[PDB]
Amino acid sequence: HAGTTYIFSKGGGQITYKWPPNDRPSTRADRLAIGFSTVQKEAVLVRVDSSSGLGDYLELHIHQGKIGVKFNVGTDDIAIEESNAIINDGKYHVVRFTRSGGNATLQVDSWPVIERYPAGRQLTIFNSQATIIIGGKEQGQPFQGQLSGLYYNGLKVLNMAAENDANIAIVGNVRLVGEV
Repeated sequence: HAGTTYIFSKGGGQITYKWPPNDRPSTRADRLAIGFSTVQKEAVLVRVDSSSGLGDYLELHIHQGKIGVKFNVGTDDIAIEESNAIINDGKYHVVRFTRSGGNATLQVDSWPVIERYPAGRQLTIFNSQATIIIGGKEQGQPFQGQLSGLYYNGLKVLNMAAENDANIAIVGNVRLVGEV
């Protein structure tokens, strides 16, 4: 757990980043990386939502102990997961996700990179990204454990929450881990 770390405990918590109203980005490619440790079978770690009216979203989650990402940029819901192993063993792991149009890439630690190409052709842009929600409380599947080194398209969100950014709001059972 390098860099800034936060712990989510009994009851769940949430760190929310809101882009200012006239600065919501639209992207053709996305980069998401985060460090975590948990023993949960089910939970939503990170979710990026487009503004109201659009269905675009991106969600990093754990289902039956397996870490995966599901996104939608206008066409179908695309899912990619590292279902080989399990990652809810209480140990520290790193997950990297990449998106190029409707194609994706996912890699846990140093295991084999997983490449997913939807058979059905898809739209290409993650339009009007409005919020980055960390903790899964709002999605109804609170994360319990540690998250650190969150990187989303150039934004080091956890550092921003620790550097007390104006566009960040922290709520619930979430604590900033002090440091060495």
